[PDB]
Amino acid sequence: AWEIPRESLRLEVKLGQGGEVWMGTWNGTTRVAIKTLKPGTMSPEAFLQEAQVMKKLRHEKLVQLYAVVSEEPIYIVTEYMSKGSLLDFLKGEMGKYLRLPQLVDMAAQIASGMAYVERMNYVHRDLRAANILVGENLVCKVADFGPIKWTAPEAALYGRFTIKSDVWSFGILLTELTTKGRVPYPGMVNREVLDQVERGYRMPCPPECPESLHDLMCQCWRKDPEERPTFEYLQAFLEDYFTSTEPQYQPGENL
Amino acid sequence: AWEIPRESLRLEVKLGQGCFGEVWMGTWNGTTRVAIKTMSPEAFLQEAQVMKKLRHEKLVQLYAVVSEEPIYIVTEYMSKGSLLDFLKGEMGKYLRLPQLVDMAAQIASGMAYVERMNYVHRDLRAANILVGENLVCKVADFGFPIKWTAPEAALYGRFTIKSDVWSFGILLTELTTKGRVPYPGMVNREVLDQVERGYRMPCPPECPESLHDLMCQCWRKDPEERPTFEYLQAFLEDYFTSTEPQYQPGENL
Ligand SMILES: Cc1nc(Nc2ncc(C(=O)Nc3cccc(NC(=O)c4cccc(C(F)(F)F)c4)c3)s2)cc(N2CCN(CCO)CC2)n1
Ligand SMILES: Cc1nc(Nc2ncc(C(=O)Nc3cccc(NC(=O)c4cccc(C(F)(F)F)c4)c3)s2)cc(N2CCN(CCO)CC2)n1
Repeated sequence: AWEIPRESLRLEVKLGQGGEVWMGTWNGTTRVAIKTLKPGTMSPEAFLQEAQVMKKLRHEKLVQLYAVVSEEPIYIVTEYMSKGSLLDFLKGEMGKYLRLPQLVDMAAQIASGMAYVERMNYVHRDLRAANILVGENLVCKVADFGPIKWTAPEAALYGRFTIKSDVWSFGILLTELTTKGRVPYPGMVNREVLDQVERGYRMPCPPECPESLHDLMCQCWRKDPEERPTFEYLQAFLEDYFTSTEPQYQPGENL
Repeated sequence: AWEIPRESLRLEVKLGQGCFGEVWMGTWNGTTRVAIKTMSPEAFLQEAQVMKKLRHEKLVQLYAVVSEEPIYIVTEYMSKGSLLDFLKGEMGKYLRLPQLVDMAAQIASGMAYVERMNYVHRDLRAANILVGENLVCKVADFGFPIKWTAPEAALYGRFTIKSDVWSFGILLTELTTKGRVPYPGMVNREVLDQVERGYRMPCPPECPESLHDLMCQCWRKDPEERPTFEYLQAFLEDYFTSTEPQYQPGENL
């Protein structure tokens, strides 16, 4: 039903490697993003399993599936995000100019997309800035390109991947936004992280970040997954942040 | 007259910050739990002078004051904090319409006294309402909230008890939406222009039409067409018998 011929697609510029992700034109008018599969690395039935997930999910804050190519090489066609990954965006030229009102709005958009995933009873399992795509007018959309520092302890240790383990990951994503794409738990290795978070270690409040936003991060990092907040609460809290939580917020040198 | 030495009060835990000072939880004479508030000294002490004249059960009661700088305005302690934080927090999901209407009835009672005393609050909203034990709500003042202010008070500075009624209508949306910011998606600029052309917030989800009609009565273009807090108090106290006798609890209200 979602099938289209290869003749309609024209791969123009390569964006990432691993298969690989391209920027092209569908039917010679619509600018699209094409994720190709390198044969041998993964079977076509296992690669199209991701598109099966995208067929059931439809929201303004999720990367929208456009079409699929069942003939090898396998193509998964989606909408094009002009600014790339949130991680590269935060690390790049734009990072210096982004302040807390922009970063909280981006966080509110991600929380909205994840609030849909919550309602649909789906689990992302790899929520991070690298899996968030940025477009025009600071539009952020939840994606998956295919991460112990971002994974909840029960999910990393006992494989208990839930929407509450995604909430934990969203808490880590908040540190990425407030540190301008810096890797969580700086100086700590994957083994050091897993053992310290069990003993109750949590990342301290990032510099220039208000305590109220770090409290929200700490709510996302509660040992008991059931005690963690919903993405519905996170969306509402982040949308209303500069009126209800920080009305006396003053811009600084970085945040 | 209300004066007490500095050695009596002890500031233990910081509750709030910003504005002119800070709200602190402490102990007065080492027996009773109190709240202490740390602009010219004559301007800050003027707030405590107003509190000396206002005495009501649904108003934060003034206990003591320190005249010389640094000034310490001592009041009663509200264990649950601001109504906004209370609604936004863990308690929000459990609060239904009978509780929220009872809370609104208590705020209307406090504001009914304010009305009788010919006083104007000027900043009535959930952030200036404090919650205690057994859902006791008391009117407070922590010191622009255009979304809560009436058009005549925002544009022409015509601050009255009728403009406080407008603010109470917005507070009713805060209660029924569980602390959500009014006029969602709208900025203070497009709020003033839309409200002037006649725009009013629609009925919140699961909220009865009868409570939205009361919100709209508080939001009448002509301030003298707005109801009294005495009417608002009586309407909310009798709500589940006179207005909604066949009310059934839902998923959120
Ligand atoms: C790597 C990259 N991608 C860019 N844009 C993209 N737009 C869409 C992309 C993409 O990954 N599309 C795609 C293709 C196939 C499948 C998928 N699926 C998903 O991402 C996916 C999978 C499962 C679930 C979900 C969801 F929504 F639930 F969370 C999503 C997504 S990648 C731009 C860019 N830029 C850097 C280069 N500059 C300059 C020009 O070269 C432009 C910005 N760099
Ligand atoms: C900010 C905050 N205040 C709390 N409790 C409070 N109780 C009283 C407070 C207070 O503002 N007291 C105070 C001190 C000095 C002056 C004033 N005055 C007024 O508020 C005032 C001034 C003028 C007029 C009016 C009136 F009534 F007409 F409207 C009122 C009030 S603040 C608790 C709390 N929390 C609840 C639990 N804790 C942790 C417990 O360990 C965290 C949050 N958070």
